[PDB]
This record gives sequence, structure tokens and C-alpha cells, in this order.
Amino acid sequence: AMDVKCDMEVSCPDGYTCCRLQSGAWGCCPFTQAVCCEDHIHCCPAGFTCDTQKGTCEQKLAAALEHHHHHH
Repeated sequence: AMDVKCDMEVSCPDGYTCCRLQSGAWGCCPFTQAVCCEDHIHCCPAGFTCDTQKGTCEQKLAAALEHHHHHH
């Protein structure tokens, strides 16, 4: 249960993912897939998309932005 850790206040071992949130702490996602992104199971409290092509959930954007110019 202490195999993996994101900080000195969380405990997310194997099968878990470390995702930062606004709750002034980290989050443990017990799954294996697009962390803090896409549908299914997001480590984000919904309403947030993954940015930085890493998986940062922060409001609707485009999910995994690889381009520069865009018109929506």
C-alpha cells in the first residue's frame, strides 16, 4: 500500500495514479489508462480536460493539445 506515493500525505500504490487537484493535494486514480483525461474514469472532478499533453485537468480545452492554431 506504500509502493507508490505522490507526496507526504497521499498513498496511491500499484494500479493507482498520481494526479494534482485544486484540493491543495494529490489524487489517487485506481485505474490504468488515460490519466486525468478522456471519459471513462478521470482523476479530475469532471469539467476538466487534459492539457500539456501529459494529463493536466483544467477546464475544457481540447484534450492532448499537439497543435498551435485552431478555430472553434
